[PDB]
Amino acid sequence: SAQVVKEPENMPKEWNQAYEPFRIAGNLYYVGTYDLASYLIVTDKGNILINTGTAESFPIIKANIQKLGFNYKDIKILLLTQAHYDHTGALQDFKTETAAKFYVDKADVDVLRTGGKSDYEMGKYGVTFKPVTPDKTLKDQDKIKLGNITLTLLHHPGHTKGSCSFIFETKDEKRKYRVLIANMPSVIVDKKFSEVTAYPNIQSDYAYTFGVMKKLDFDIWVASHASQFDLHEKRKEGDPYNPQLFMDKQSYFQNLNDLEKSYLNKIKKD
Ligand SMILES: [Cl-]
Ligand SMILES: [Cl-]
Ligand SMILES: [Cl-]
Ligand SMILES: [Cl-]
Ligand SMILES: [Cl-]
Ligand SMILES: [Cl-]
Ligand SMILES: [Zn+2]
Ligand SMILES: [Zn+2]
Repeated sequence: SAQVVKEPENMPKEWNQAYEPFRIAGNLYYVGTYDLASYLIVTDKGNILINTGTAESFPIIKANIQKLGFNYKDIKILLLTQAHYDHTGALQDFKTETAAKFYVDKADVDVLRTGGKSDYEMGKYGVTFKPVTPDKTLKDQDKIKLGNITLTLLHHPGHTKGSCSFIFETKDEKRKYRVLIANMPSVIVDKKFSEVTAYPNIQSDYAYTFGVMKKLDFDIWVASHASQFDLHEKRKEGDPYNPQLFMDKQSYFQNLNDLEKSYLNKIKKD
């Protein structure tokens, strides 16, 4: 007896498509699929994994972790940028196989415990991912620590009630890098924000998100989807360690402003 999990029919090819893992900057590695970004932070006292792709991304991420010479059984903490099946699908698979602790934005708790049923938009699909129970809940500016690595949760709602970004420093032999793992504030609802009675604070949430995201200071930026930070335009698989590819700060602000431009254009319809 188990509530049936079913991902939407007709998912994009690039989501389950394999991508060769690489070193982003310092102790940050990309272990995701072609489009579904999954981040690995390697520490002295264990590993952190941010985002997991769909259900079928589980063997891929596990294989990518091994390819870089790391052990997925050493993942001590699991983190999320948004509570959608395309970033949560392998979360339960990881939690059971590794006995890692799962920390999430307080606002996304119900979506995770119900495997998508409570999502203001994704709920229409029922259970899109294996439900998971967080070991801890996080609020804006909360610190996650493992070894010398310290991550700060930045509450960036709208895309999901508890979508968030992470900001941390990492270092290589050369320098230190203030890394931002962004959850770009896009709009998934086709109807007026006033109609979205499931998410009462949707409009105000995005409005805050645009404000706070324009005032961030970082050296390197990446996002939930590869296409958002133009990964495949910047590099081809096999390309050597090059953090400067992800130092295109002006592109983060241009994409952010394009998202605010369409956000405001949506709200004028009232
Ligand atoms: Cl069922
Ligand atoms: Cl129910
Ligand atoms: Cl809609
Ligand atoms: Cl409302
Ligand atoms: Cl707020
Ligand atoms: Cl791209
Ligand atoms: Zn999403
Ligand atoms: Zn997504």
